Amino acid sequence: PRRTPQSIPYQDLPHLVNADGQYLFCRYWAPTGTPKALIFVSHGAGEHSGRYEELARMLMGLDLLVFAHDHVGHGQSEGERMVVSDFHVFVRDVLQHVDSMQKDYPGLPVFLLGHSMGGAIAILTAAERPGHFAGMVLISPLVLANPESATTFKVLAAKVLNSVLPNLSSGPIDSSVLSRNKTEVDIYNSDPLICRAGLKVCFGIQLLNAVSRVERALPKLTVPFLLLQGSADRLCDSKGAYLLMELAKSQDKTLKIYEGAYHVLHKELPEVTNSVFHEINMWVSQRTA
Ligand SMILES: O=C(c1ccc2nc(C3CCCCC3)oc2c1)N1CC(N2CCN(c3ncccn3)CC2)C1
Repeated sequence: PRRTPQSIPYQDLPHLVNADGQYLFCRYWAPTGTPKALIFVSHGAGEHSGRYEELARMLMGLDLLVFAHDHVGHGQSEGERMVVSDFHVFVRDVLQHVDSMQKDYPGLPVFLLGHSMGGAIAILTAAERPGHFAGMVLISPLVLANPESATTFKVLAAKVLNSVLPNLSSGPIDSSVLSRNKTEVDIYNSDPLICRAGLKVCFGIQLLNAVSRVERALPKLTVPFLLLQGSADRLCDSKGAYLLMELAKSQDKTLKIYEGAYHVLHKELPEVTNSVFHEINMWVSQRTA
C-alpha cells in the first residue's frame, strides 16, 4: 500500500497521481450548492495545503469550490522533501489538477491563489495558458528575492558545486522573521507537515530558476490580479511586487502594500490578516458576481 510520508495509506485520502507516478495529497472545500467558480490554492516552499484552511473556508463561503494539493516533496505528498527535478514539475502538476477539476465543472471560471513560491507557481501557470484563468490573488509572490540573500545563495551554490563541499546547505526557513505574530510563528513551527531542514542547494537552484522564469513570463501576463505585499518582507523583496505591476500587461491589476508587515500576510498581526481576508473577499466577490 502506497503511504504518505507520515505512513497513512493514500487509499484513505483524497489524492492524484502526477505524470511522474508520484502521489499528491489533495484538499477540497466545496460549497453546498452549484459553485460560482473554482479556485486553486498554491502553497509555498516548506509548507503544505493545510496551512490555508481559514482562507479556503472564507472563499468557499463566497460559493467558490476551493481545491489544492501538496506540491511534490511537501506535506502529505510523495517525493524527497523540498527537492524537485525541475521547477516546472510544480506547474505541470497544478495544470493537471486544474484540468481535471475543470472537466468535472465545465464552464466555471477558474482562479489561482498563491503565496511565496506558490505565487511564482501561479504566475507561471497563468502564463502557460494565456487567457484562460479568470484571476489570480498573489500574497507576497516570489518575483525578486532579497538581493543579499540571493547573492549569498549563489556564492554558496558555486562553492558547493565548484569545490564539491559536502554537508552544506543553505539555511532553513526562519519563521520568526516572516511574521510578527508570535503565536502564528509557534503554530507554524510545531506543524508536523512542514519542513524545517536547511534548504538544499539543488532546490535553491530551482527557486532561482523560478525567479528567472517569472521575469520572462511577466511581459506576457494578461490575467487579472490582486497583489498583496508587506513592506518589511525579508524573503520576497517588495521591489518584485513593483516589477510585477510594471511589466504585466494585465488590464486589471491592483497592489496593496502593508507597511511594516512581514512576508506571511495571511498569518500576520490580526489588523493585517483581517484586512488581507477582507481585500481578497471583495476582490473575488466582485469578479464572480
Ligand atoms: O515559498 C517559500 C519560500 C521559502 C524559502 C525561500 N528561499 C527563497 C529565495 C532565497 C534566495 C535564493 C532565491 C530563493 O525563496 C523562498 C520561498 N515560503 C513559503 C513561506 N513560509 C514561511 C514560513 N511560514 C510562516 N511563518 C510564520 C508564521 C506563519 N507561517 C509559512 C510560509 C516561505
